[PDB]
Amino acid sequence: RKPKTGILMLNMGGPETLGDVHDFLLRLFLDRDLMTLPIQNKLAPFIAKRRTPKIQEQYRRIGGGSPIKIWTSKQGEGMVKLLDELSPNTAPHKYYIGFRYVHPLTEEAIEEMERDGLERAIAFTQYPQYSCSTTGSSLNAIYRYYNQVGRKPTMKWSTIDRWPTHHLLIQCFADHILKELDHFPLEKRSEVVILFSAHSLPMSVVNRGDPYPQEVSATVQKVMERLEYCNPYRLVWQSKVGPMPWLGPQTDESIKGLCERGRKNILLVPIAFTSDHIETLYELDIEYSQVLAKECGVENIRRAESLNGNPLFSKALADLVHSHIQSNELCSKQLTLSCPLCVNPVCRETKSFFTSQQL
Amino acid sequence: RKPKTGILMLNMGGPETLGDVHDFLLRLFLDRDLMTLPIQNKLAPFIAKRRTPKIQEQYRRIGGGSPIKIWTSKQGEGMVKLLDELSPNTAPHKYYIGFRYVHPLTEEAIEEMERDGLERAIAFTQYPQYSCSTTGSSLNAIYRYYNQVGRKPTMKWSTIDRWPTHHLLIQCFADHILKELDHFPLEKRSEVVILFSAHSLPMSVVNRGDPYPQEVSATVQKVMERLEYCNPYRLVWQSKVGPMPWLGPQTDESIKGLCERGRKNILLVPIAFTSDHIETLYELDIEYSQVLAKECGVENIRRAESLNGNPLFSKALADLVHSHIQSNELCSKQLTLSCPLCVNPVCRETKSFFTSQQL
Ligand SMILES: C[C@H](CCC(=O)O)[C@H]1CC[C@H]2[C@@H]3[C@H](O)C[C@@H]4C[C@H](O)CC[C@]4(C)[C@H]3C[C@H](O)[C@]12C
Ligand SMILES: C[C@H](CCC(=O)O)[C@H]1CC[C@H]2[C@@H]3[C@H](O)C[C@@H]4C[C@H](O)CC[C@]4(C)[C@H]3C[C@H](O)[C@]12C
Ligand SMILES: C[C@H](CCC(=O)O)[C@H]1CC[C@H]2[C@@H]3[C@H](O)C[C@@H]4C[C@H](O)CC[C@]4(C)[C@H]3C[C@H](O)[C@]12C
Ligand SMILES: C[C@H](CCC(=O)O)[C@H]1CC[C@H]2[C@@H]3[C@H](O)C[C@@H]4C[C@H](O)CC[C@]4(C)[C@H]3C[C@H](O)[C@]12C
Ligand SMILES: C[C@H](CCC(=O)O)[C@H]1CC[C@H]2[C@@H]3[C@H](O)C[C@@H]4C[C@H](O)CC[C@]4(C)[C@H]3C[C@H](O)[C@]12C
Ligand SMILES: C[C@H](CCC(=O)O)[C@H]1CC[C@H]2[C@@H]3[C@H](O)C[C@@H]4C[C@H](O)CC[C@]4(C)[C@H]3C[C@H](O)[C@]12C
Ligand code: FES
Ligand code: FES
Ligand SMILES: [Cl-]
Ligand SMILES: [Cl-]
Ligand SMILES: [Cl-]
Ligand SMILES: [Cl-]
Ligand SMILES: [Cl-]
Ligand SMILES: [Cl-]
Repeated sequence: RKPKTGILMLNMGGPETLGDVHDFLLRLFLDRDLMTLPIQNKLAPFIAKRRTPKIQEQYRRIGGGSPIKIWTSKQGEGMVKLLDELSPNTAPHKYYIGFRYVHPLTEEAIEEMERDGLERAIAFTQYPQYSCSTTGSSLNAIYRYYNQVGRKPTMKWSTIDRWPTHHLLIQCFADHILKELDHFPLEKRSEVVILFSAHSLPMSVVNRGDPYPQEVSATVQKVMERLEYCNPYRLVWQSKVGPMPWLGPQTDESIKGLCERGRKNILLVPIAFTSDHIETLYELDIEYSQVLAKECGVENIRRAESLNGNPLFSKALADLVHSHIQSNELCSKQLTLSCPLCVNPVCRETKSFFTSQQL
Repeated sequence: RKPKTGILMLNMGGPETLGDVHDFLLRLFLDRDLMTLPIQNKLAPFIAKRRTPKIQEQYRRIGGGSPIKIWTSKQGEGMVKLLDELSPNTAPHKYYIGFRYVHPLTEEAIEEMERDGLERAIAFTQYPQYSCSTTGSSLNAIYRYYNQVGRKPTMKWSTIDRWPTHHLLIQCFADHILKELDHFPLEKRSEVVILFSAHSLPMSVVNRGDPYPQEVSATVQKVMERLEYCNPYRLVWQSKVGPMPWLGPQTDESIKGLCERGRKNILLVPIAFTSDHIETLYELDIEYSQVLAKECGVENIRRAESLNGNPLFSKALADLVHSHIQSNELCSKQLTLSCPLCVNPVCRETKSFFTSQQL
């Protein structure tokens, strides 16, 4: 029987193969929400072309592409199986992938969900911690889709816009941290320093009121409480690019700083994403752990395994959707408050799109 | 009978009268753990002399001085009464006030504690969230004291260096927030926006690895969870001074930003301090709530009552000391990890001072 409930899994996405790099960058540079560039329609295609080689090279170093779709698909399948058993009344559940900058695009997904004639659609962001640059961007895409297509939705919409402290998400993180701690030499386990690492944000974004830093911090505290503060930690930020100021400490400088100060046993913990991608396989594993860590003289540096295919994570996803359905919530209370210094007109339209949904 | 256990309540402190402002500023501009200035011993006296008038005016605007000692004293008395009944084994308990920049100074308190022949001394920071600029500075002063007095402690030392999520602290904040929400016109209660406000930190400090932001963020989440996300919120930062970059968003700009965007019912919540002081009585209440507020036409802006004399907060203090004593902890696990980019030699000696304590 036809699907009744569609769960739209939102993520930025990553190029699956080296050939997809260029268009990935192009869609990025054309996103007005994310960037404001002079003669953007001409620069974007250009900057995309110029940066493609370097980014293709990064992906080549990790196998030739991003595994995000594979992991998202696996998580989505496991989620659905559980949902059908957890919430029979919401008939067959079907997951859809809505990537922001690669296929399948958010728009392509919405089109399919509508074609499937679903009764309800749930915008389920895959970023546990809300950032206007990530989840916000994905939600704006949904609102903009219908606004641009000049048609109203044929399905009842709602969103799970954030879930920084979901108990099962926390357990997965804690479990992966513990098993990785077991991989360190036993004589240095207690000496191990935990560096939670999350993608950074330009200070200009943080200073406008972005909810991200605070939520990421919340996730870290929850994980450490569950670990009973077994090891000391610090929350640091990676992926900064450009000359502008970003939220620090930077993960690379922190790794180097710690080593130079005698803390040569480090456990990196990606805390703001649920699957492997360029951030973990290239930035953390290659440039920081193999090169930087090497030249600084670390003794042991490891990275907790990304959630990926952990069955407990699929359970978390299903639990979130199930609880969302039972509560009848259209969105979090947090989504009803835009950044104090928000200057993007769509943000308010997007929140209204969700808070105003029928039912 | 003579005191057996001494609880040193550490806080920066504030001038009790307008006449105390100058020496307050002088001691502050001379603190290395707080700042590094050229010919500091020469600049400090001068800068203090310069800023005194303006700072005296601020205190005059709130009644003529800081109420920190009054509240600290009251909380300390309540704490002791409870401790004598909670931990009979640790005989009579006595609290001592160790202000960093005003009398009684941390050094004077240590002198009196030694003098009283205590068997045990507990460095109890009154800042729930650890910053090397607050609690760290206070702990360094304890280490420096003995190192400068050329004598080893005659009593056992240990520290409660942080307590950002203590359940009773969280309950106090939630309680004060709820009762303040009751003071808003009923028709606007659910429209109320909560702005948690904490003293900011220069980005140079945040970027070195300061634990503060993440911990304050943890306090915010716990409070909101206890409030069941009844209202939307944002964590913002106040008290920025100077031309350098500080962690934002700024509380003042956020209040103004919210008002300009139609959110004219705001509840300010000081989340990083436990009693009234210049930050609440002057900054938030006068310049932000009285001036700025009407500048943009707010409908209702209120500030949750500081914890001050709340009996439940006294219980929180007592339970923290009780748990600390029973656990036999010398310090948090977190204190065993200095900032990844720490460049202050004393930090490590201070932590060792505590981790190496006999018992
Ligand atoms: C001025 C603008 C910054 C606007 C902002 O604060 O967002 C910046 C952002 C992207 C920049 C462009 C991109 O870095 C791509 C090009 C890089 C070349 O080295 C100079 C021209 C070049 C075409 C840049 C011109 C200018 O510095 C841009 C357009
Ligand atoms: C800074 C911004 C997040 C905050 C915001 O919205 O301004 C983030 C979101 C997507 C990021 C981009 C994407 O991850 C794609 C590229 C990845 C490369 O490793 C760096 C450049 C690269 C082009 C990134 C620049 C910057 O880190 C971006 C643009
Ligand atoms: C890394 C990439 C290309 C630089 C190059 O090779 O010339 C540049 C081009 C556009 C830049 C972005 C835009 O200037 C918009 C943002 C400006 C903010 O000050 C920093 C983040 C910000 C989101 C920039 C991140 C990064 O510097 C980008 C994404
Ligand atoms: C910036 C610093 C905290 C981080 C750091 O250690 O560098 C904080 C801690 C104590 C603060 C100072 C004290 O609160 C005393 C003064 C209070 C006045 O309202 C502003 C200047 C004033 C002189 C403050 C300047 C600055 O905000 C200080 C110096
Ligand atoms: C150069 C030094 C910055 C130290 C550093 O963080 O690297 C800064 C910090 C304190 C500054 C001083 C203080 O702000 C006090 C004075 C303020 C006057 O407006 C200029 C001279 C003045 C005497 C300043 C000179 C210089 O800008 C100082 C000395
Ligand atoms: C606001 C005050 C100026 C006093 C005056 O001359 O009027 C200045 C003088 C010394 C300054 C401090 C010192 O330069 C030391 C720190 C330098 C960091 O980059 C910012 C915080 C930092 C802690 C500064 C805060 C603020 O800019 C201070 C406290
Ligand atoms: S930029 Fe955050 S709500 Fe608009
Ligand atoms: S400045 Fe943080 S431990 Fe030294
Ligand atoms: Cl990727
Ligand atoms: Cl919420
Ligand atoms: Cl809003
Ligand atoms: Cl004060
Ligand atoms: Cl700890
Ligand atoms: Cl250390």
